[PDB]
Amino acid sequence: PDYKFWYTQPVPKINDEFNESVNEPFISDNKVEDVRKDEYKLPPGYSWYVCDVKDEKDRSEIYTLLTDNYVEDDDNIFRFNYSAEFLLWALTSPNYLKTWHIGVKYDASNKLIGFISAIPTDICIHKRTIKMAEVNFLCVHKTLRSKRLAPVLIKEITRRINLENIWQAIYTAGVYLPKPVSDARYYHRSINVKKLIEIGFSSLNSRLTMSRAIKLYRVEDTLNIKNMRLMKKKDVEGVHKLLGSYLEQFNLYAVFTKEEIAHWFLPIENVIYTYVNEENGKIKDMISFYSLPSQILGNDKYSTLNAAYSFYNVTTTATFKQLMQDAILLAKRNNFDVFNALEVMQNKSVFEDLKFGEGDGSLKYYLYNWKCASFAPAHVGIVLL
Ligand SMILES: C#CCCCCCCCCCCCC(=O)SCCNC(=O)CCNC(=O)[C@H](O)C(C)(C)COP(=O)(O)OP(=O)(O)OC[C@H]1O[C@@H](n2cnc3c(N)ncnc32)[C@H](O)[C@@H]1OP(=O)(O)O
Ligand SMILES: Cc1nn(C)c(C)c1CCOc1cc(F)ccc1-c1ccc2c(c1)c(CN(C)C)nn2C
Ligand SMILES: [Cl-]
Repeated sequence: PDYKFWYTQPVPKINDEFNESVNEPFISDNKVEDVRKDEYKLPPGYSWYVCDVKDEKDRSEIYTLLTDNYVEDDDNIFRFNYSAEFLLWALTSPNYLKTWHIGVKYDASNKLIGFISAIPTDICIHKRTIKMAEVNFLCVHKTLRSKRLAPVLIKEITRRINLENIWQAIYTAGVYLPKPVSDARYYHRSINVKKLIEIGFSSLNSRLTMSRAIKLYRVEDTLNIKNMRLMKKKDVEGVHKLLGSYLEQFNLYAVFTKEEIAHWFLPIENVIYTYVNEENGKIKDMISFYSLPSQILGNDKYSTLNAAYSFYNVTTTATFKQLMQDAILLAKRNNFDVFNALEVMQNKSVFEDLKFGEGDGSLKYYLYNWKCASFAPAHVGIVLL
């Protein structure tokens, strides 16, 4: 690969290798005064659009763009189908900027053909806490691919982030770009065995017959942590302490405020599920997972694979295996077909015993305008939606 765009940017070259004595920007002493005040030029016939995600119709336009044009797996079997309510949650976190929700319209039809977004948060990288933008939902319509629109969207959002005196960003992608700070494979725990076989997600063999696969993945409908219950507003302070204390061990994590804990964890049906174990007025264990369906392309029977994605999980009164067993059970009780997790935090340590299967790819973690040492994904303590 030539990386003709990415090598113009303050990111490491593909062979760059920094040791742990280095943890700092590529470019420092930046000045808001010097940031370009003009919008980046689009090709003739296209215009920038300020998306108001709190407006149902603008939000539905983003939803349609992503439903038809967003991420597919490597074999083009599935396409993510984030719900409109999910997009509202993901994009309106504390202190979010409407002007960081950037659309591109094709003038002649007035239809949205491109999108990119960022939200602000404090990111701790190798013990240094930096205000960053978290970039997500970059999407160009399938009919306009490989026309160099993506670098325009990236340059325009960079400009708008810089106008807020923010000079670093965090982002994830499946493609390999210069240059990952970490790389985490994803794994899958079957819940609805027959459906997964019928859609070609899982496989059988002469030893693993259908009935044997169903028995293998069967789960007992009893929690190891008996009092695990849906999180409520009263639990925000305790989750903030429990999760915040846990995350400090990692090389990369968000430093959540109490307002951010309330936003990212208080349950929303079909969006975000958080369960807590309260003992003596203290939150001692937590489970959380978000809902991200994938459209099953071409399937006449099933429109979607209903998947729960592991978010943040902490235990102090059980083993991590027992906690994640309860997470799988809670996903099953909420009608999910599969439970998906990355090999971040303590997750990989339970994948064999809890009967996860390895997926077919990995999610790379990246920083913009930051040079530092890379690390194994068990040292990652952040999950991007
Ligand atoms: C401070 C502040 C800084 C703020 C900015 C920080 C950097 C942020 C980078 C963006 C991060 C995005 C995180 C995501 O949200 S993840 C999900 C990605 N969503 C999809 O997977 C949906 C399906 N897919 C698509 O919609 C399109 O394929 C895309 C992804 C829009 C790409 O458009 P297409 O038409 O292919 O490509 P064109 O417009 O010719 O642009 C080619 C250049 O672009 C680079 N690129 C491609 N995919 C990228 C990607 N996902 N993230 C970043 N860069 C990407 C690529 O390498 C190349 O540049 P070079 O020539 O190699 O230097
Ligand atoms: C099922 C299924 N459906 N689809 C459509 C796929 C790709 C799968 C495979 C299963 O992927 C995963 C499983 C996990 F446990 C955790 C993460 C992913 C994942 C993979 C690639 C990803 C994304 C998320 C995102 C979205 N955020 C993070 C930017 N972008 N990219 C390019
Ligand atoms: Cl129970």
